[PDB]
Amino acid sequence: ATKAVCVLKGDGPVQGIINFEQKESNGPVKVWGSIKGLTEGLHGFHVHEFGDNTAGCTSAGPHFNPLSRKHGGPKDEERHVGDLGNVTADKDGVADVSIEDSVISLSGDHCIIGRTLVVHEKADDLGKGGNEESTKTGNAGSRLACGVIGIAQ
Repeated sequence: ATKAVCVLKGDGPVQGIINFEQKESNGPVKVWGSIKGLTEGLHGFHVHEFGDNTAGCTSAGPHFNPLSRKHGGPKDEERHVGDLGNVTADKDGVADVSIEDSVISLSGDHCIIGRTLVVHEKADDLGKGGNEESTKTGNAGSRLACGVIGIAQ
């Protein structure tokens, strides 16, 4: 017998079996196996297509809406005025011409209220781009930085 090898071959920490199984006992891999996995979807799907929906679950309405299937390209041209508006413009001449011939007058509300919703693509999407960075920078929304003294009103 010898005290030099009887430490490494006798003090052998085999009790660690009970401490391995203590971590698996309730199966935390079942409660936490969900929590790690929902974190893979919110970065691999919510940042790759949109988040298990793409244009609206899979169909959005008729079979695919004009925001995935590349119907034309811009979506708001081909199936707005190109082959949609042109059918009522030439068959009736009031459906499309009532918005076009009035656009000169309606510019008084389109350039005011439509500067939030029609121009949302740069006015509200960026939260700043058309309400403080463009058309509003000089005072018309920048009433804090360009309106310190309010003299425009």
